[PDB]
Amino acid sequence: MNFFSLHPNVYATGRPKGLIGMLENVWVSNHTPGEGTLYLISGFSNYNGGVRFYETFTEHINQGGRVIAILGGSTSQRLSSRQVVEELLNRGVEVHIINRKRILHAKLYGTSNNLGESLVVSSGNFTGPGMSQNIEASLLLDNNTTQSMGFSWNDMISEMLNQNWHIHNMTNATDASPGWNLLYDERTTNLTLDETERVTLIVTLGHADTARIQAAPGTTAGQGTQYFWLSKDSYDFFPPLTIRNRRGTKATYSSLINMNYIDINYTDTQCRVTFEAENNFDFRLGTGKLRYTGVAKSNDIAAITRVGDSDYELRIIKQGTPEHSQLDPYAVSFIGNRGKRFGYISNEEFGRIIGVTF
Amino acid sequence: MNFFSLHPNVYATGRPKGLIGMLENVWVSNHTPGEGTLYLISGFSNYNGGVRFYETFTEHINQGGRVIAILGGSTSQRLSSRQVVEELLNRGVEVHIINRKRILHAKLYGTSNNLGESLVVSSGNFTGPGMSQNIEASLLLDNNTTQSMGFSWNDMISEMLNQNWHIHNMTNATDASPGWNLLYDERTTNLTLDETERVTLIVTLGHADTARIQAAPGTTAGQGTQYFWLSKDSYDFFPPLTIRNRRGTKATYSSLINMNYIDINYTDTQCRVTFEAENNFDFRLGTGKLRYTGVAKSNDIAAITRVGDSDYELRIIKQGTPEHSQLDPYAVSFIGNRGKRFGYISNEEFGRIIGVTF
Repeated sequence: MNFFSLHPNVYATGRPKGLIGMLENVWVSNHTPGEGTLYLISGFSNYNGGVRFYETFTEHINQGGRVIAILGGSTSQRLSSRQVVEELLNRGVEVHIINRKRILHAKLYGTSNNLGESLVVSSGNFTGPGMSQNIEASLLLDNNTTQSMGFSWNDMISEMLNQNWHIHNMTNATDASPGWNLLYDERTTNLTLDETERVTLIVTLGHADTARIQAAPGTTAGQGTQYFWLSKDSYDFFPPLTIRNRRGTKATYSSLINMNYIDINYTDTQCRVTFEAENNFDFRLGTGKLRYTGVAKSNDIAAITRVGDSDYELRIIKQGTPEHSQLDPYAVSFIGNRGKRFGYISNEEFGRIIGVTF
Repeated sequence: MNFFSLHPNVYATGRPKGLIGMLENVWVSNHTPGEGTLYLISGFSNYNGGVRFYETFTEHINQGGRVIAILGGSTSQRLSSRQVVEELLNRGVEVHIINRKRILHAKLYGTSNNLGESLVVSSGNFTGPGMSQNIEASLLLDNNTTQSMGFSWNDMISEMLNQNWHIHNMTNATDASPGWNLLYDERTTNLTLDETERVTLIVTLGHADTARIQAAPGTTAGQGTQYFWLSKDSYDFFPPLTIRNRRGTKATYSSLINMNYIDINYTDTQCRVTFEAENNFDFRLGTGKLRYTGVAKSNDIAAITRVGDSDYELRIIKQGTPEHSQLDPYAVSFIGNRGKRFGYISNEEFGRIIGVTF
């Protein structure tokens, strides 16, 4: 069967609700690890664009499969990052970088094996924004439809490799490989946060989020892991999630960020945001600094405002207050199964609503 | 039948070789003017992105159909131009601009008519580069495929307009509409021509191109409209083609450029480049300044080198010469029945073939 999605959460004809969902179909739900070849073609790429799938690629390759990535690169434009490429190569992905005045602009993903070809054509790059909040269209075609059309990955990739283009095969790259100069460094960011990044995440809180916050100081009810559970698809809202779990543990990808907890007048400069890549793909924010403080309870909202690449402010928006009534409608998308919702709002307008100039 | 293309001329499952071909299909070959609705959704748009299809839309609207365009806008990023939006509005197109921090990034085109829904999903924006030399993937789904999978334009568009996005309806807008601030002016360009634009078009010349150049001075054989017929899809190689013919013999779209005719040491500051939108969707260069000069013959090559946004150099590369033997293989795309070919080469590579530093 074939599927179409316009994400985030706008329109979908079936089960897959966006690019992540389409790739989950072709690379997870309808794929056997180790069979054939996974393909990813994307003009732009960054680290958080791949966190959902690095483990997928690793198991596929560990089970005898191949992964081929063809990504854009440039000395004068930020297309694909060193970080994403480092990571793909380290998993055994075969990575080719195309350098061309008119860029590789295509975004195509899928698989080829003995059974047939699957194909996802998208507007979404293999980037955090492509996988998250950009308004993106994606179309998945199944084996029967690609067969009837005559589509072949092998034939297409063979043609791409015979155009005279400047294509750098980075598989087995060393430090000397000139392909590195086509890849930008995610750690290089502008002095001030771009206007497009100046947003606040609004999320409703539940009993998991707040039990240990409400717990009387020092009581056992307050003990244990204290997280705010955030949306599964927050790839674009956080810096590169490059901090990894210890060997032998479930795979996670994290960043340390500055979290200015406004309600207790305290900045945690080691606040951890974590993507759980071998559980249920949740984002979780380590909010242990709020343990026992009482600052939040179920049905309150957390407003997490991004003010720098890695700088954030957290405010509790208390239920039954005017601010909560104006912000609760912005949490439009459901997370999990107990009524949690989230969404984003500009900092400009969040501010307007709470009385703050950012 | 469904079709897939990776353009320019890389891979294709079927007759359509690129996005223009796909759009020709859904909007022209399999369409009755005035029946139902044509749809265009594109994050980025510019004037040359639309020249192939402005008359198509005009005819469709004149025969009682609708065209709906939803385009990206931004005060700080060159998303959609004032020029393309004005042109679409002038034809009766209903244009909507989305202002969102995470932008409208989708590119999807098609129709809803009596036969059902047709859908093209692409990487290619409604821009010169998207329609020409960017490496773009495009997928066209026929009425049976869209019906089976459950895709509906009206349901999708309805959802898009109920997201609480900042969408500016530009139809019958005041000049005070905030929407206007979300468009950029295509007349404004970089201080210097970007490296990505620094390219030369190579074209083989035939009898029609040179008859009047070879004609004896003052004879009727040298009179009449004098053109080089250049290419078929050079939408990104020229400036916005916003000079129109009223009705003409047929609709055309032109720009005045500076053409330095290197072989006669003369710069024409009013050289007209013209795209013919009615007959065969061709680019022609007005080379009347060469009439009766003898500087070119059939089987010679013309090289047109872009050296600024509106500045070009023309050189005749004489057959039999080593430069001609070296440049000839760059002319890889056939135009018309008679052997004419054209293609692009970087100014850097061209400079090195002809011993010139650009």
